[PDB]
Amino acid sequence: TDQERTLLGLLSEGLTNKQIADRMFLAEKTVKNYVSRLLAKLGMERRTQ
Amino acid sequence: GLTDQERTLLGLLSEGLTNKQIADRMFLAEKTVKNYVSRLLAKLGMERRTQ
Repeated sequence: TDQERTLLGLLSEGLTNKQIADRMFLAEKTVKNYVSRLLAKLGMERRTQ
Repeated sequence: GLTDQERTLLGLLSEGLTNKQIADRMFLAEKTVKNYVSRLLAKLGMERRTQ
């Protein structure tokens, strides 16, 4: 998902949630929720063929 | 930010490759990959607290 890929790019640069919120004009709590969902997704892999 | 090797691994995760597929591409044991992925996700899960 490109919005998650965008977020992942900023995380990889080492930006804090506040810096990301500033860049995206989002509340910091929104960024925290998005980061939490993204990391959960990265922590899973396909089980099936 | 992340190092080059970490960035490469993050790329493969972003593509949706399994740990086994990543291990095969990197000539590593699957368990080694699992540990690298765990360390990487832990790092992404933290942020600087200071100036």
